[PDB]
Amino acid sequence: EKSVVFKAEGEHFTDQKGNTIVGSGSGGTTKYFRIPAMCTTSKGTIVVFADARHNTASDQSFIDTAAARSTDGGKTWNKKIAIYNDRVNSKLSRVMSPTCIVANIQGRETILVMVGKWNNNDKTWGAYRDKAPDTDWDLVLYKSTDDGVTFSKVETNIHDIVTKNGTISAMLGGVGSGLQLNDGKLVFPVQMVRTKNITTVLNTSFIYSTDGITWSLPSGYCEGFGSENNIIEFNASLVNNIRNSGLRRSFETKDFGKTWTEFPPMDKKVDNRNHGVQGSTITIPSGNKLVAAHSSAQNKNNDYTRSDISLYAHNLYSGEVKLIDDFYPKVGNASGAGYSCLSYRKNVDKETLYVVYEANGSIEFQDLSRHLPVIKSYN
Repeated sequence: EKSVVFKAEGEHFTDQKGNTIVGSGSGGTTKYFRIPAMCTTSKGTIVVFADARHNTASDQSFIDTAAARSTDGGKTWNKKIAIYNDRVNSKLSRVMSPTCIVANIQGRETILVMVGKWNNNDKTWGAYRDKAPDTDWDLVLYKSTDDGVTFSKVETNIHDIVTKNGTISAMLGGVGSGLQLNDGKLVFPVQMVRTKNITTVLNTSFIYSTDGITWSLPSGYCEGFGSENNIIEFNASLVNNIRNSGLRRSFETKDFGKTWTEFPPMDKKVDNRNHGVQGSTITIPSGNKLVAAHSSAQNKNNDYTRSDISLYAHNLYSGEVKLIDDFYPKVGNASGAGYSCLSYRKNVDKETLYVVYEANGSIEFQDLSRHLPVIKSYN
């Protein structure tokens, strides 16, 4: 059913040399975890990434990307650091905010994980709009081809395509999971901070690739809102589902990212109340139809506590929405709360629906597979 993936003030990681990472949690533990991202492989293996915010919950702090791996259905976890920050700034060096994909890349089952990287910036990324792109920023990609046991950097052209665009100060994945399309294409939802001269500070889009090495940006942009977002594939559309204060937003592109229009079955269907929150949106088959499963916070206190992280089903045909399970029916820690990531898989005849989420500085896991008949029937 819950397991603890990463325990606030309860984990000890080691660095590249094998020396302990002394955090600010009791006993020198990692203080806080945020921003979970998960996938399930063809082997049934569960891999969960999260920020290991060793000293504090702040975004502007010393952060590595942790990875937890479970081969027993989420009962127990082997943990390590998958991506280390550059160790320039003991206060501020960070790799953060993962987005992951499990994919068959030219036959090879691969886990991709993409994180933003900063070193000396002491402010949030929206503060740095003078350069194309910001010199402190990068966006790095790591892969595993051994079922999540080891990760290695992927050399990409992502920094170059941002520079060539000329109107982007920084870019980040949409947070949680990206996707592999029916044709094989790899797609990461993205968020971007535009250069100062652009009237809109934030936009949403995606990057795409065939091999995981060479990526492309489409020519268009979607409106940013609170910019964290996921994409689903539905007929010859890509459909996003975007954080926004109040009602979540959803747009579709029928021309592979040149133009976006509102997608009625999801647009303004879930309310996250003041400030908004990241949410996870995926598809689940039901016969030759699809249902969208979505997780985000009800936010009953209308603030940064982001209470009641809940699973919804969206009927992609009728536009009906319903609450499936309030799986974290608790007031969150306003230092950083509310985020989640879903993962659905059918391996042979075994269908699984898993979630990970933020829980008072820890990351928890639940097996939500018992809900699948209810979700699938929502067509």
